[PDB]
Amino acid sequence: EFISNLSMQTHAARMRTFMYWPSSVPVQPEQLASAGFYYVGRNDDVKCFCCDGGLRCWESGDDPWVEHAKWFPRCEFLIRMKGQEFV
Ligand SMILES: CN[C@@H](C)C(=O)N[C@H](C(=O)N1CCC[C@H]1c1nc(C(=O)c2ccc(F)cc2)cs1)C1CCCCC1
Ligand SMILES: [Zn+2]
Repeated sequence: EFISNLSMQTHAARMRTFMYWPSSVPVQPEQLASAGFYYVGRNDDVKCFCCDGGLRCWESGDDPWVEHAKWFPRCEFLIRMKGQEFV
């Protein structure tokens, strides 16, 4: 129910934070932002606007939605978008 970062509630706002995303990181800002993540501005650290979970060390082939569900399966934004079955 409760949203940790209301300023990062829209995907456009989240996508804006990836302005200085390192291009050597092999995961795309558009998929990070769509999966609820915004960039904290250092290294490849991101957080989810809803559950406040953090993820780093993004690997080639990582799916932000799958990684979101692996580590933060009770995130209400995750469940709302992808369904309880996905988690
Ligand atoms: C391989 N695929 C990627 C997506 C993945 O699974 N990574 C994992 C991950 O990130 N995990 C696991 C759950 C918590 C979160 C972390 N959180 C932290 C922060 O300290 C932190 C603090 C603030 C932030 F904004 C971001 C992060 C450090 S480990 C780890 C996989 C092993 C190697 C280390 C990273
Ligand atoms: Zn979340």
